[PDB]
Amino acid sequence: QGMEGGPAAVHYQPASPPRDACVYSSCYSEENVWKLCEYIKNHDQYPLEECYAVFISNERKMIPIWKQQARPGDGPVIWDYHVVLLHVSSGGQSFIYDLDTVLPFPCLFDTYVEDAIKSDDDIHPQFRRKFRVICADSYLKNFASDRSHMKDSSGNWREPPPPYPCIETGDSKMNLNDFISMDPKVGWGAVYTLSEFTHRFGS
Ligand SMILES: [Mg+2]
Repeated sequence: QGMEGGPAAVHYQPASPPRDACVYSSCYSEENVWKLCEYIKNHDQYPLEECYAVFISNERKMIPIWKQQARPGDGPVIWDYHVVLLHVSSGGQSFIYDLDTVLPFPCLFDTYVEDAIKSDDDIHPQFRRKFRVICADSYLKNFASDRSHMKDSSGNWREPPPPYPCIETGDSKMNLNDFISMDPKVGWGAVYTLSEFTHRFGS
C-alpha cells in the first residue's frame, strides 16, 4: 500500500460535450478535432491555449492504434493517420479526447498511451508512431481541407462527408498533408517521437 502524493485530476470536468453530442464524421478525425477546438473556443470553460490538436502518423502512413471503435477486440486498426485532442489541465494532468476510442472520453494521458498506443519497442520500426502537436489556436487559424483526399478519381466520396462546408482560411483551401506529414520542415507545431511525446505531456 502507498499514497500517490494533488487530487485536481480526480474532479476534472470534460472540455467537450459528451461523446454522443459532439460533431463527428467517421474518417474525418482532423475535422472532428477542429470542431472540438471550435467548441472550446466559443464556450467559457477552458482556454484554447491549454489544448492541442495531435496528428499521429509516420512516413509510410501506416500506424497501428489499439482500443479503436472500428475494430472491437484486442487488435489494432492500421490508420494512415489519426487525430486526437490533448488538454493539459491547469493542475498538470493531460487528457486525450479521441472520438474514435473505446477508452473513456476523455481519457487520462497515461492510459491512452499505454492501452491505445502501446510500446513501440517490439513493433517493427517503420510502423512506429510519430506525433505532430499543434496548439489549438494555431490549428483553428491555419488548418484547411478541401476533402479532395476523400474522393476517388471519379469524384465519388470514399466515406460520407461531414454535414457542413469545407474548412478554409484566407491563406489556403487545402494544407492537410502539411499536418499528416511528420517532417519538421513542413507545417505548424512540433513533431515528436513517442518517447518525446510522453516526456512532454506525461506525469
Ligand atoms: Mg504508489
